[PDB]
Amino acid sequence: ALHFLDINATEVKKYPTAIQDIIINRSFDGMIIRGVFPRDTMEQVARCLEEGNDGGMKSILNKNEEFGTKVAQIYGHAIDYFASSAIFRQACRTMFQGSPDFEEQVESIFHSLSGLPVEIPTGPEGQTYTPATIRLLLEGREIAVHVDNDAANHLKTLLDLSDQLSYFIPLTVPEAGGELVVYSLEWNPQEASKYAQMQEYMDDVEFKIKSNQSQSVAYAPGPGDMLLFNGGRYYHRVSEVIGNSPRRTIGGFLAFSKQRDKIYYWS
Ligand SMILES: [C-]#[N+][C@@H]1[C@@H]2c3c([nH]c4ccccc34)C(C)(C)[C@H]2CC[C@@]1(C)CC
Ligand SMILES: O=C(O)CCC(=O)C(=O)O
Ligand SMILES: [Fe+2]
Repeated sequence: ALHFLDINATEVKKYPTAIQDIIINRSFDGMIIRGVFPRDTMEQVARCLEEGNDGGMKSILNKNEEFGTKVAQIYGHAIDYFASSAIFRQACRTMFQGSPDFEEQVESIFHSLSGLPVEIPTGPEGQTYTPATIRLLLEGREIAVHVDNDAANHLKTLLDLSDQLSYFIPLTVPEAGGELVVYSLEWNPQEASKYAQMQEYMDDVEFKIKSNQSQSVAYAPGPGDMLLFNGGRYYHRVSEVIGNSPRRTIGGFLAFSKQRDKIYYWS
């Protein structure tokens, strides 16, 4: 049983315990927030990436050449890391041009849905984590089915009570495909231990998926819509992009602090 909400960005203050409801109470599993950013800004940022005037973001683009087809090209280092984080935050700041700003708008959303302070995690001696990364899926590319379970790690000491949500906003969407499919099949450490390697386990997960033994919801958010769901708990994939226009998303993760007195968001 998978249950999602679908609200407008203006409605977020009708749901001040949504992040609690998903993570702690587990009363529902995700939501779509329509028009978090404007179409103007999303297209503006996409142009900056396409044209090359991207505040030095191309410098931190990982093409992931040797893991072909079922992975994405990614701007920034996903969890040297601390360097790219600084370049990203600066670059991202440049393109959005505070109209509105990425970090300020996003933190406003997570705050409206929790009533808790929202901060980007910090390193041992003050190094910022990257709040997000930009994922680039070209024609013919997808993201293979996976779960976002648990540096290893400074973060752990700030967090962990005890599910992590995933979030993202499309900058650009493809013609067809590029759909988030979320399955009811969950991460289970007891199921995984049954196999000698993760290769064998993921083959059975794939089997269980293709045998249609699980429920699956599919979402294709439009530019500026945020998808916020329980990626650490449920297996999910982004379907194969169709047509020339790439899928570009800017996304990350979030979780409650150790004391549940904060919300941290990063990528
Ligand atoms: C795409 N992508 C990221 C993850 C990723 C995977 N495999 C990789 C190999 C080399 C570099 C990154 C990945 C998986 C399939 C776990 C991808 C999940 C989604 C990611 C954006 C997570 C940071
Ligand atoms: O499409 C994206 O940006 C990432 C999708 C995903 O797997 C996630 O948000 O956890
Ligand atoms: Fe994911």
